[PDB]
Amino acid sequence: LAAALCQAL
Amino acid sequence: LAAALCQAL
Repeated sequence: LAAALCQAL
Repeated sequence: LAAALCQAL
């Protein structure tokens, strides 16, 4: 789930 | 600890 944020940014 | 993730998202 943490990777979701990386994608967004 | 779970809350760290909640904040991240």
